[PDB]
Amino acid sequence: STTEDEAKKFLDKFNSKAEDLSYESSLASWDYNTNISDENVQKMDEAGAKWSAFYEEQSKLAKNYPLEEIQNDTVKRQLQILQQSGSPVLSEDKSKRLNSILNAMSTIYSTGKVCKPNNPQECLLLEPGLDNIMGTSKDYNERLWAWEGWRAEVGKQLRPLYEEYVVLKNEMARGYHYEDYGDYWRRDYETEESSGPGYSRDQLMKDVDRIFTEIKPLYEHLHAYVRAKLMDTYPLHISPTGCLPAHLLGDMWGRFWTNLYPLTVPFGQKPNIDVTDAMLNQGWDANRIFKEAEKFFVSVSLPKMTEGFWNKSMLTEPGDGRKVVCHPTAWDLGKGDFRIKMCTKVTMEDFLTAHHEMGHIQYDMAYASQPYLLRNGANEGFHEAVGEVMSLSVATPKHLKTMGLLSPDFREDDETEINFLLKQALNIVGTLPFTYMLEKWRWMVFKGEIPKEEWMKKWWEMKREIVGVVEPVPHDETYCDPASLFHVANDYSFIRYYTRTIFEFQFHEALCRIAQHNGPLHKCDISNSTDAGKKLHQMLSVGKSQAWTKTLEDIVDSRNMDVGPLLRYFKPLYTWLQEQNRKSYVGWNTDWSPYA
Ligand SMILES: *[C@@H]1O[C@H](CO)[C@@H](O[C@@H]2O[C@H](CO)[C@@H](O)[C@H](O)[C@H]2NC(C)=O)[C@H](O)[C@H]1NC(C)=O
Ligand SMILES: *[C@@H]1O[C@H](CO)[C@@H](O)[C@H](O)[C@H]1NC(C)=O
Ligand SMILES: *[C@@H]1O[C@H](CO)[C@@H](O)[C@H](O)[C@H]1NC(C)=O
Ligand SMILES: *[C@@H]1O[C@H](CO)[C@@H](O)[C@H](O)[C@H]1NC(C)=O
Ligand SMILES: [Zn+2]
Repeated sequence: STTEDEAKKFLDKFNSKAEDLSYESSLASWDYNTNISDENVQKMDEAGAKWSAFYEEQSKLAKNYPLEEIQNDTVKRQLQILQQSGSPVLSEDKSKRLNSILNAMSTIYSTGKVCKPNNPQECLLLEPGLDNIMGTSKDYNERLWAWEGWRAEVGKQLRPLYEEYVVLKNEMARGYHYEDYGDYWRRDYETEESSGPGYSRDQLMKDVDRIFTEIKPLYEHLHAYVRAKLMDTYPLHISPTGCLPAHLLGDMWGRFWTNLYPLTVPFGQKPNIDVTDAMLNQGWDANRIFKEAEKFFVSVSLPKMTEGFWNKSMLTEPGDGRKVVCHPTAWDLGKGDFRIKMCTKVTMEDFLTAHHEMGHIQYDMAYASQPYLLRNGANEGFHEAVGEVMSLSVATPKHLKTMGLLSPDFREDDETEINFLLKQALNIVGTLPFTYMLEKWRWMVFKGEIPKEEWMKKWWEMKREIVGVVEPVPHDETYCDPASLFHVANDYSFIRYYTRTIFEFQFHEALCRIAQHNGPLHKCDISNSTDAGKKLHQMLSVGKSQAWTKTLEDIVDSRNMDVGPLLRYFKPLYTWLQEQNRKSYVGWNTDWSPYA
């Protein structure tokens, strides 16, 4: 017979085995995460080792299958995603060296701490001490000391480890017939199967550069406004026409500017919308929050939650008989099992995180009939986008008013609108240049255009160009500041947090185009709409069987990355910032430095 039927039978056998194998592995990981002990860790390790061995064996048996002679799309994409394991391309010495380097970097990041001067015993860890310090303290010297200590503790020790890591990664990428590790990361967006506009790994960088250049005006206005607002609390630490200090962005690295909201609030006289008070007054619990989320989701013609999700997930902290580290995760155990692990409290942030997790669960249930290799999003930016569009549609005051959470006598004037827009921009807009510059620096380091003896010499250059922030103290070639982030020194991609921002606002407005919404975009509501829900479900059910460009154009009528919806959403805040910056300089000076 032909190779097509042989590959089909091989994939059928592989799926029939991997279903049960991944089911057992997911059960083990869930028993570990929900019951921390010493034997559960061993069981999870055995399950993971078995799953990895099976995956490697299937990759070896699939490598001998030619993709050129095969004409079908599903089997071709399945063999393509199966052949990309990563581990079995090198010898044992380099593999063990890379594994030891990864484990050492993870241990250094987990046990990293900063010791205050003149106190060798009072050393504070990163979480939750350093995070709280960088997010709540409004002092210059304290934040500067914390940043310098974290840098000198993490990068100074991870520099040679990161050097060997990037060397081994580039060598493995060259072994996998790839250009560099940046190519191995960008291979996720490459869909060489659509007849016509086929997306390539080189077009992704160009599209990201174009969308960054298009965001540049709004981000520059926002940065100028934040600088003008922070100039009141920092009279001699921030120049009006220069860059901003890196240790004053709300956290240790500057990924989110939300912590700067009390200092950059447009109108401090009006309080923000708070729901936890009405929830505590009306006697709300986790079950009520989840039932309200299920009702909101089924009002958009989406399926409801199954009884297994209700009697198997961990919606509340059990306590008194177990110890767990609970972070919001929408887990898919396979075979039609979907659970949510989260210690949801009676608040508003947890109220939105519940809707986020329910959207993630709905997205996972959308492709429940797709093959195991296609039981995921088309790219790494659709999951979080689908999770965030629901939170955007829920956080509107209309949903809180017509459902019994906010008083009907709440006047919605432009002050609260500007406040909400600025609060959203401090979290969504302030991360795009940071993510872009981090991914570009990592790609250029993988490609070899930045020699080691100049790595940092470039890291602080783009910081002044792309983001517009200047370092507080000069760093020589012994620091490895970029590795101070969790996602950087963990073999984790970072562009997934960028494209989602484009993929989120594109979807929302699109739904608002079907629900016949009129007026501003920040007052949209997808609830009580069957037409938009049908298109949403049809877009979510495709999973990974089709190219991401086709899935995008089947939802927003555009087969390319477009940041237009983001500008249309932030147009009110854009005009407000343009009117406010009439007495301030827009832009930053690349040559200015705080230490002169
Ligand atoms: C979706 O529509 C339904 C019905 O049109 C809304 O439900 C009503 O809420 C009012 C009070 O605001 C009650 O008096 C009605 O009895 C409710 N009807 C039903 C059938 O329950 C619902 O609030 C709408 N949802 C949103 C988010 O606007
Ligand atoms: C959790 O683990 C402990 C010991 O590891 C065991 O005694 C207990 O029954 C487990 N709980 C559940 C719900 O399985
Ligand atoms: C590809 O295979 C799937 C199932 O393996 C089948 O449903 C589909 O029709 C095939 N496509 C073509 C073009 O043969
Ligand atoms: C949920 O599962 C438990 C067993 O863990 C069972 O005792 C209980 O009856 C179940 N509840 C429902 C509503 O099925
Ligand atoms: Zn999520």
